[PDB]
Order: sequence, then C-alpha cells, then structure tokens
Amino acid sequence: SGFRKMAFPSGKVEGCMVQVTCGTTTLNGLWLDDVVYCPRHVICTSEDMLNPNYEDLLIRKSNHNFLVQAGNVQLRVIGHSMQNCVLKLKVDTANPKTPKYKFVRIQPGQTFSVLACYNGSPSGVYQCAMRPNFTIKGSFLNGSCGSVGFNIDYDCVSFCYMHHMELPTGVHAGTDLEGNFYGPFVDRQTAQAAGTDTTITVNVLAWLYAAVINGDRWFLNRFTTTLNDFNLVAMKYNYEPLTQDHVDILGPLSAQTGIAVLDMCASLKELLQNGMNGRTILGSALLEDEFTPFDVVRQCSGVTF
Amino acid sequence: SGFRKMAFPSGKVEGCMVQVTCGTTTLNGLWLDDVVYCPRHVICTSEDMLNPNYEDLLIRKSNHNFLVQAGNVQLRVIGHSMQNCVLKLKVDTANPKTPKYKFVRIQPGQTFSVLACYNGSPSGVYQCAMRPNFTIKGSFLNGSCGSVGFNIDYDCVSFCYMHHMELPTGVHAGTDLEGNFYGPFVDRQTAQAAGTDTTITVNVLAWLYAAVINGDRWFLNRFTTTLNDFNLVAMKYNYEPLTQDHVDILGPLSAQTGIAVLDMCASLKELLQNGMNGRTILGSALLEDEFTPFDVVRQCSGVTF
Ligand SMILES: CC(=O)/C=C/[C@H](C[C@@H]1CCNC1=O)NC(=O)[C@@H]1[C@@H]2[C@H](CN1C(=O)[C@@H](NC(=O)NC(C)(C)C)C(C)(C)C)C2(C)C
Ligand SMILES: CC(=O)/C=C/[C@H](C[C@@H]1CCNC1=O)NC(=O)[C@@H]1[C@@H]2[C@H](CN1C(=O)[C@@H](NC(=O)NC(C)(C)C)C(C)(C)C)C2(C)C
Repeated sequence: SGFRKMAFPSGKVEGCMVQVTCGTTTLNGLWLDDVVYCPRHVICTSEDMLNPNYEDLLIRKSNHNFLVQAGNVQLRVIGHSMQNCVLKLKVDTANPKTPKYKFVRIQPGQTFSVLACYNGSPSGVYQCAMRPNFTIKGSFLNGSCGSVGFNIDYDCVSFCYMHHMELPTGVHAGTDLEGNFYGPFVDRQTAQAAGTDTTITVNVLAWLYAAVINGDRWFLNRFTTTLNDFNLVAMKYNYEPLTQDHVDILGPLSAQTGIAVLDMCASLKELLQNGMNGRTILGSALLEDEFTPFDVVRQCSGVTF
Repeated sequence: SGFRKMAFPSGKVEGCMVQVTCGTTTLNGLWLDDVVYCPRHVICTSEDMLNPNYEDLLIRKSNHNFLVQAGNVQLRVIGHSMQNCVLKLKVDTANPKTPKYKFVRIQPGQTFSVLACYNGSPSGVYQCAMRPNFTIKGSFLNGSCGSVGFNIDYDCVSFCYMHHMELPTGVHAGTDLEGNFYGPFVDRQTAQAAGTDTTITVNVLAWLYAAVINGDRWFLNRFTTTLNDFNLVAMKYNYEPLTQDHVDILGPLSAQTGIAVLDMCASLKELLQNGMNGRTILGSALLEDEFTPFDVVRQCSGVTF
C-alpha cells in the first residue's frame, strides 16, 4: 500500500538525449534512429526570439552549423529540415539505444513523465498532467528546452511532449514531437495568455478511489446522485464536466471497490460543497487531479515495463 | 521556474534489476559486477516468515536452488552467502551495465529515489525521505521487495535502501545494502511498532527558500528570532530541533536569497503558531518536509548527472 506521485522509469529515454548547439544557443535534442529532434529556436539568438522568422534563419544555416554531441561523441549532421516548431537533424549514425517508440498527441487530462535535461544530460524525472488549458505545471530552467515527456507501455515509449517555453505563474508550454504546440501558443517572446484552467474531474474521482483502496474512507457518504446533478455542482467549482465516457473509464476502479461512480460523485459533491474540515485524503489537504484512472490502477496493481 | 517533487533518472539502476526466485517466493535483486543482492526472506515460504530461522533455511539451499533471471536470460549461481538481512548470490557473469556505485547508509532527513520493481522489471520511480523514525512513506505491493533506493552524484550511484516490509498506515521499512535495517525493525511477520515520527525542520526551511526563489513570498515577516527561541516553538509542534549544522547547510540558499536562516525561522514560527489561513505555498496547503537543502539547490540550479 501507499500512494505516491510516480514517474515512469526513464532509462529508455535517457539513452536518447543529446546536446544540440547552433551558434551560441544550446539545448537538448532527442536522438532516435538517425534523426535528432529539437526545438527550432536553437537557431535563434536571444534577440531573434523576440520576433523570429525561423524559415529565414534556417536557410542561412548549413548542416555543419549544428553541433550535436551524444555524451563526449560528436554526431555528424548530414541533413536538416523544419517540421512546424521542431527541427529534424539527420545524423550519419543511428542511435543504438533507440527504444521501440511512437509519437502521440495526448489529450488534456492525460499524464506523462518529464525527463528534465540540461546540456543533453538528464537531471530529474517527474510526473505531469496536460492541463485543460494545454499547459503543464513543470519545473524547467534556462537550457531545459528539448526535454521530452513520455509514457511507457510494456516496451514502447510514447513520446508526447517537447519543452519550449514558460508562462506566468511557472506554467509551461511545448509541442508534440511533430512540432505542433499544445494550446494557442507560438514560439516567440511576446505577450501571450493561457486560457483559464479547470480541475480534471475524472482524475479527482480516480484519486478518491485510490484513497479507498488505501483505506482512507472517511469521505464516503450514504448518498447517490445523477450525472446531471453532479455536473451542475461541479461547474460552480470550476470542475470539468464528467461524461459517460469518463464513467466507463472509471469502471475498473468502481468494480474493484464496489463503489458505483455516481456514488463516488455524491461523495465528491459533498467535499466540494462543505470542504474537508481540516482533514486530509492520502496525506493531501487539497483534492488531487493529476492521477488518471490508469495511473491509479497501474500503481495499485504493479504494472511493469 | 516551477517546483516539483523530482526523482533521479533511473536508467543506471534499471540496468541492474533482476528477478530472484527460490522455491515459490519471487522478488527483486540488484546485480552489480558478479553479485546479486536481495532480501534474505526469498528463502522463506509465507509460513516461515511468521517466525523464520534464516541461517537454518539457508543451509538447506544450494546454489542451483536460486533462479536468477536478467530479462529473459538465466544467470547461473556459483556461490551464496548471507550478510545481515540480505543475500549475496555470486553469479558466473558480471553485469556489463554496472554503474560506478557505492553503498551508503543515509541519515534521517535525507532523501533518495526509489525504483519500484516487480518480477525484476521497473514499474515507476519516486522520491522518498528517510523519516526521523527510520521509515519511509513509499508505494509498495506484494512482490516489490528488493526494490532499491538511491542517489546519483555525477556518474556515481549511491545505493542506500533495499525494501523489505510494510508497517501500519502504509509506511515502509528496509535495510541498507549491507543488510542492516534502518530503525528498530526485524524481518519477521510479528508485531513491531515504529517510533513517533517528527517533522524535518531543516527541510521545511529549505522548501520555504524554494518558495521565495519561485516568487511565493507572502509568508515572509519582518522579524528575526534566536535559534533557542525557535526551537522552543518547534518542539511544541513536533518539529526536530534545528542545529547550527543545519544552519550552515542552509547557507547557500540563505546567501542566494539574502534571507538569513534565523529570519526564515521567524517566518516559519509564525506559520506554525497561526497556520496558513487557507493560503498555499508552492501549491501546497501543508508545509512540506521531504526536500533537502541540496534537493532545492539542485532543482533550482539544474544539476545534471
Ligand atoms: C535554449 C533553451 O534551452 C530554451 C528553453 C526555455 C525554457 C524556459 C526558460 C525559463 N523556464 C522555461 O521553461 N525557453 C525559452 O526561453 C523560451 C524561448 C523564447 C522565450 N522563452 C520563454 O520561455 C519566455 N517566456 C515568454 O516569453 N512567455 C510569454 C510568451 C510572454 C508568455 C521567458 C520565460 C524566457 C520569458 C522562446 C519562446 C522562443
Ligand atoms: C516477496 C516480496 O516481494 C516481499 C515484499 C513485501 C513488501 C510488502 C508487501 C505489502 N507491501 C509491502 O511493502 N514484504 C513482506 O511481505 C514482508 C515479509 C514478511 C511480512 N512482510 C510484511 O511486509 C508484513 N508486514 C508486517 O508484518 N508488519 C509488522 C511487522 C506487523 C509491522 C505484511 C505487510 C505482509 C503484513 C516479512 C517481514 C519477512
């Protein structure tokens, strides 16, 4: 028992991280087979980033302008191209440590692990959720761009996020591995606002099931509710609507505990309307929404990779 | 910016995990050079664990009784011995993925990463603190024994914890890699109590500095305090005494922010005496004590490995 915010093992991704330097800008790249993926602003000076024309900057670069280092080994660049907001550098050596992998575009509410890197070297790993407003609450400093986020399923790494920028209140934004931003953001240092964030209701419910499985049951009440009545209350407290798809996804946890989803909704409604009265759930004084139903099942059942 | 509970990259440790089976008991082992380390209760049936005589059980086992599998490869066992509560299985093949490593015995209040494993395969990574009562708040299921905890410094893995058991309220206990338990515990399924836990004061202070670095400053007051007066207040709220050694260790964070440690103590004292009044610090409604001063500096400065 116990319940912790748990990241995926990072070894398969660590073997893919490299350093990319162009001019005086250095960041991280992802080396898979004979291609290195990295954010396109590696070709910018800090002044260019205020208003960059990336297509124009790239045509003035040649293969040799890109210094790619995998540990202490320089990789020779033999081609380059831009796809949306990422650069693809073809190198003359395929990465022998390439895992089975896919590129995926995750949905808001889904979680992934972030391997934060500097100078092509990994510094730490942590779990994030894609917020409804298409940002993540990460931990990133200068030089962390090109750090990637990922999920693992058996042996296959699903890369879903590449880091590009920071927004007010220490919130982070980036792209999928095809270089398309999550959310209405562009890679330019100019005023841009994220939308209002909301609480991921299905994840809060998943975490309440995690609490019951761990024996923290004080918040279970004797009532049920309708899906429509629950969603009227959730709306007031800035919670996402709960859909029938969400109910079906919570099925395994509901079947394991014998607590119908609509009964857990009745308990969540009371917590929202009355607060926690100074009590905690799984050690937390606030409701947690960065565990998916699958995260809960994985941790409570011991899924390995 | 941003501040997250961050684990070390686990790749160097993943390459060392194996499965150990003896009779019908299976758990995890740590393969370094030509030795596999694992908890000695792998030689027990579930009935033996109620009151085991490990020395007697081991003399009835031969090398061939130990099935060690590294992925799909069986490793041939060519010798065995017991050191305190761990078994050392000599195998005929040295692990080619062995990192530079050391075995260390950590002190209460220090943090480490746990790589939770089942059947020799890694399932997730998370950061833990060794509590003052020599337990950790982990997440471990049946089959997780032999999972290890570690720190990384540059290229060197310092292994400090091997998992053995669970205590009431989902708290966990284990040994260093020489098989000596942290705390007054033994590897037997019989009534044993942990001591009262306390809050790690120097870590709370380190986390308040992390908050200031991230721009969460509302709790800074205009006062100072003496070390003696602070410790009189801390005692009432079940906080560890703050020592001059702790003050010196907080030096780098104090110098970075320009906030003397004794002034931060005055702010912590007010939080303890008055509460947070429904406000949060770094997103938390409770004071956090599982970040060391070094963890804060590492994350806020981008140390890599
Ligand atoms: C080389 C490398 O490794 C780069 C990685 C960092 C990660 C950053 C650093 C700090 N924490 C991170 O996560 N990316 C950048 O520096 C990006 C690149 C410039 C500006 N930028 C920002 O992030 C900016 N944000 C900003 O202008 N925000 C609004 C749009 C006004 C909302 C600043 C935080 C610098 C002001 C872009 C957008 C081309
Ligand atoms: C094969 C493998 O992989 C083993 C790993 C697990 C990890 C456990 C499982 C659940 N979560 C974990 O962390 N270890 C064990 O099962 C150990 C071994 C027996 C009993 N035991 C306990 O942990 C017990 N604790 C207990 O008796 N507690 C008091 C002393 C009364 C305080 C139970 C939780 C089973 C009751 C020991 C002590 C030789």
